[PDB]
Amino acid sequence: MTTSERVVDLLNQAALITNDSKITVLKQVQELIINKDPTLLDNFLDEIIAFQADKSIEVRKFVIGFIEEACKRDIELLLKLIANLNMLLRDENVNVVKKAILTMTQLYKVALQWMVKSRVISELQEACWDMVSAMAGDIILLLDSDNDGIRTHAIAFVEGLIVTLSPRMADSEIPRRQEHDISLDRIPRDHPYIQYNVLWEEGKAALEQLLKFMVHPAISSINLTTALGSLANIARQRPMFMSEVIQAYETLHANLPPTLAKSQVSSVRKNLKLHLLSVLKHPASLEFQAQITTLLVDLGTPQAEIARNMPSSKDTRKRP
Repeated sequence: MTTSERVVDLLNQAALITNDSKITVLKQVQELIINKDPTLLDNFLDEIIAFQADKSIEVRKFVIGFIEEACKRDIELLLKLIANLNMLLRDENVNVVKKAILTMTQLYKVALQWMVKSRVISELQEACWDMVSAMAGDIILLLDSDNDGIRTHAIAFVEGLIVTLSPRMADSEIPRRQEHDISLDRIPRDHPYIQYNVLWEEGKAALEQLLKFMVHPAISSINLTTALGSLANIARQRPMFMSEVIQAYETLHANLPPTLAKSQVSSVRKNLKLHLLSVLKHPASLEFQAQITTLLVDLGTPQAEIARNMPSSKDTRKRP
């Protein structure tokens, strides 16, 4: 039999399976149509995406994973799949929403790169970009979700948006796995459709929302630690924001969330110290030495540990 005949038979078998193990069969189809004969991907998209209607949380999560892989194989498929992802981002179940956020964190930067590479933007591509951008705005809003886990996942998406929409500098410290991700400095200033200036303002607004979040009296301990992490990442990857990050740490420490300001205070302090020290280690911190040092002493950081993490001015040669 042929590959497409086997795909049909597998899909027909998946239809009879009454539990989450149908995902085994759907993964076999995914392998056949994404990896073994990629020309089939187009022809069987509707059949996999039909499972977004499955009552199983795990099967809907699988469909989100499939959309991510399909779009990483062929970014043009986002034209057909962004609506399906938008529906899953709005799923009734918080775990499906979380996975949809994780996938948006991978796909936003890829769709943006595709837009930037395109000099003529079709009607379909425009509507796709409109939806990607709306969904990004929607995830920013999820910083205010009633669900603790959704808030935590939204933080990471927002971190990624801020970094994506700001420029790399000579002393940006970029994780190797992210080396090839688009950043604002790679967006031509005269692209006729993607406007550099507008993206810059969006990235600054995203950071503004994250700084406000960090400092809010109702966030949870896991939200707090995740946001501290995200802001340290931003300070190191995008040192033009280091001032704003240090100030947010300052404001947090002066105004601890009342629910964490007694038994939990040692843990909050430790975590703030560890994150602040990771910022100090970066050579752009030397411009804010007095501020950082003061805050570290205030957190009870021993002088020796401050000294040990202090960069040498020699480390500032890349952008003094």
